[PDB]
Amino acid sequence: DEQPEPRTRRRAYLWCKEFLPGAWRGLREDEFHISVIRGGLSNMLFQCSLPDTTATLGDEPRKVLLRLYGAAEAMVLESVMFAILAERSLGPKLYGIFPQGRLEQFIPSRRLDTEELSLPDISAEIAEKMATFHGMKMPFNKEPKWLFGTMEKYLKEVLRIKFTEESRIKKLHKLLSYNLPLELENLRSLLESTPSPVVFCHNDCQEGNILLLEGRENSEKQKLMLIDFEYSSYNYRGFDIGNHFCEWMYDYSYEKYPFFRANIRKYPTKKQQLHFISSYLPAFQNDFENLSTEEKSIIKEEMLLEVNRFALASHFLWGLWSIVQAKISSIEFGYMDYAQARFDAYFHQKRKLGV
Amino acid sequence: EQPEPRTRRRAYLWCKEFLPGAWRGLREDEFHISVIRGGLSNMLFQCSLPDTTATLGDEPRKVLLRLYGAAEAMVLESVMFAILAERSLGPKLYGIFPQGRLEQFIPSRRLDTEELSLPDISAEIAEKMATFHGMKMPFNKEPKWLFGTMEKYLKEVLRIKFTEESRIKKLHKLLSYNLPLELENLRSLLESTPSPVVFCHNDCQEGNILLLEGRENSEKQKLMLIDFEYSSYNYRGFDIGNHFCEWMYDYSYEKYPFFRANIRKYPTKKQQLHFISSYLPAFQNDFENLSTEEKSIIKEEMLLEVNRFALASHFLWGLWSIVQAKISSIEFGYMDYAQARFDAYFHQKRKLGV
Ligand SMILES: COc1cc2c(NC3CCN(C(C)C)CC3)nc(C3CCCCC3)nc2cc1OCCCN1CCCC1
Ligand SMILES: COc1cc2c(NC3CCN(C(C)C)CC3)nc(C3CCCCC3)nc2cc1OCCCN1CCCC1
Ligand SMILES: [Cl-]
Ligand SMILES: [Cl-]
Ligand SMILES: [Cl-]
Ligand SMILES: [Mg+2]
Ligand SMILES: [Mg+2]
Repeated sequence: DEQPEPRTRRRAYLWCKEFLPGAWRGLREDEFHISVIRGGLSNMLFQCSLPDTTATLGDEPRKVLLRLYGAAEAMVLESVMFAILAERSLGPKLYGIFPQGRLEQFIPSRRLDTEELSLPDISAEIAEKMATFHGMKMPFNKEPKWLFGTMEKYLKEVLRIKFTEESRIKKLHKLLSYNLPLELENLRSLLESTPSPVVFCHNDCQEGNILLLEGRENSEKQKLMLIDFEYSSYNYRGFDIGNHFCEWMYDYSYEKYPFFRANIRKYPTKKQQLHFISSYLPAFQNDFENLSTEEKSIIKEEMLLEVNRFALASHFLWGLWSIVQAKISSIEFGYMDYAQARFDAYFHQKRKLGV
Repeated sequence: EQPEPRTRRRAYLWCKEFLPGAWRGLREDEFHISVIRGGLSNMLFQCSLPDTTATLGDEPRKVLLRLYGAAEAMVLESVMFAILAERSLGPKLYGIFPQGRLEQFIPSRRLDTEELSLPDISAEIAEKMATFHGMKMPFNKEPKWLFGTMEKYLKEVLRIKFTEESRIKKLHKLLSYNLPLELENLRSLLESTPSPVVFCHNDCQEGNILLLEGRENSEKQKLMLIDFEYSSYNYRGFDIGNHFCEWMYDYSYEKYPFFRANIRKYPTKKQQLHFISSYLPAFQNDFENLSTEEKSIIKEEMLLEVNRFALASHFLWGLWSIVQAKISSIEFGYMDYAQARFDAYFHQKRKLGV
């Protein structure tokens, strides 16, 4: 986490030398500056750079980002998608693609923290960016089968899990006592009666996937970038917004077990919600502000009902996801606790909605 | 003309789910499909709306379905195809799935071999190739493809045994040239021949060049290059040299051996200069403002570059054809083709005095 091991220092040297143009092409192995940004057995991020002494021959970058995958059809789609967003200037540039990983533009930035999501200027721009993402045409299946198809898939895995550790057994037993198969069908009824346009959705728009771009912090409307499009698909718009509202409540930076904080009281208020969708709607159809005040009020009221219902699917889906991570993950986290938190929020909001 | 019923139904669902507008509510009984290209790999179909169905927005009325049929190649080609589309250099990409893809249907036909020498065609092939060559692509910029591939095919060639009389007497003549030595002399000649490394098509021939329907009367901007299976960072001289060699080869002949070869059809110096006089301003910013002397010098050197790299075209595709002779799936005179390429290789050596 300041240097990498002996192999994936040299592999990254070759990659950078072979895939990057200009001064990268004639670089000796002992000039190569690499330093870890994130580790793991999956999705390792490194920074790779020229020495500061070396000058550039053309418009090649000084530093890049190396992304290793780390043990077919999933990787074609996200690669094509990444390449497309890169060409449309809606993502970081793609400098190299190979079986083990890819070379990307390094964006000087940090991630938002959870508590920044509520800042009015942050929220307004997230809404604008999300509305732009939602207008994109992508070469993927336009049927909104992702939401229930993913929930069904995770539920099938959840019902096959057997734990051996007593504490995980007891926690799983409590989640199963809810009758998740039946609860999924109640959510199906609710959501099939809630109209929500099908759009190209990020599906994971939270603070860890939003960049605050270095030296733009005084821009009111143009300091952020959305990244990490792994779960993206054509989906109900209500889910991308509702999932985002859910993410106000969750902080994944907590340093002790269970490695997250959950706070129901941080969900956005009607006022905060209205502020977000007041920025989202004119960004998605730019004639919106010319509708009658009454016609706009009706649209906003409908959309509050829409997004707060689809937010229940955020809890259900990521709760099921977390139980699966508990069995199969070797990243360290309170997966079972996070699942319980998502299902606690599910039942609390359901009851508040009267649905 | 009409595909198998299972293909009809798979195509219908791909179209219905990947394409917007009137496609989303089309019934199976309204769906039109026909075969454009059979085979075992890269089957092509045209899929269309009924003539009496109106579009609802900007969706196409007709698309092309490509089925792969029979790893790190699929992502590369898919990424490249998407990128060309985003840059308005290729057909749009409307759908990608594991079995294939949906693309913009471009009314067009492929050129014939004889059309390569039409001056307006030749000039535009050069401009398009220059444009290809200036593209940044996220692929390996190390020029290993050419000799990498020649070495790989030579090996397979050396350890191949044939049954019949005809194939063994043909393989005997080819091996009698001492191909491992020729490779190393070719390698030496090309290492002494400066040629920039650029993103190359590697197969720029008449069958990979579309003439766009309705644009026949335009001098310029009536072609499109397609089919980048062999594309890679490579020496520029190879892309041009290979294209010049393809003036000599017609792959549309219907009797065995299923090609014609004509050494006299290689472009004359004048034809070659016409080509590179269109290429150079499309590749190099202010080429036209250079002195007459500097332009002449750049062109003379480039003719030497490309005519030396043409040797590698003959060599590489000669080897390729022998290999295809053993592991063939397809009906063609591969060994005859291979002999035509080595004959041209030796002719071009003489011409060059090397
Ligand atoms: C389970 O999900 C996350 C786990 C995360 C996580 N885990 C850490 C890893 C190190 N580990 C150490 C004690 C060994 C502590 C546990 N760390 C971080 C960073 C680490 C750097 C400092 C800031 C925060 N972000 C995370 C984001 C996560 O999800 C984001 C949204 C997920 N959506 C909803 C569900 C799936 C899609
Ligand atoms: C000589 O090389 C090719 C010959 C080909 C060929 N020949 C057909 C076989 C069927 N046969 C019929 C009597 C049955 C008539 C002769 N057919 C096809 C398909 C078959 C499906 C329908 C037509 C289209 N593709 C070919 C691709 C070829 O090139 C290999 C690809 C790249 N190479 C690299 C160097 C240049 C091109
Ligand atoms: Cl366990
Ligand atoms: Cl049930
Ligand atoms: Cl476009
Ligand atoms: Mg959050
Ligand atoms: Mg030809």
